[PDB]
Amino acid sequence: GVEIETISPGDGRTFPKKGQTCVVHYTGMLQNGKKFDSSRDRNKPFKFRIGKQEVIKGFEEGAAQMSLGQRAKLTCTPDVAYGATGHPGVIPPNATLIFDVELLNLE
Repeated sequence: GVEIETISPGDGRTFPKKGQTCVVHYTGMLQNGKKFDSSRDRNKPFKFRIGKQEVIKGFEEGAAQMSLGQRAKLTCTPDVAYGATGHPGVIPPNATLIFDVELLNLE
């Protein structure tokens, strides 16, 4: 369950398609916990394409429901990212994921 909470401004018409590489200033956040990831610190804003299962499934479907300039707020259920496995040392199992995501794409 991907539940978008959008900070408004953008265009609402430039939508990502298959095989299009998009650039995201994402920000990881744990519910009732601290940060666990940030693309703003490295200043390397994570060039990735659409449709190759590189990212987790909760992060993947949230980007297709956005547009250029927009600023959503992901809330990932544990079943789509790590809730059975748990990323060892960084993401414990049965974890609810929060992401501040800005979509500033190209292509």
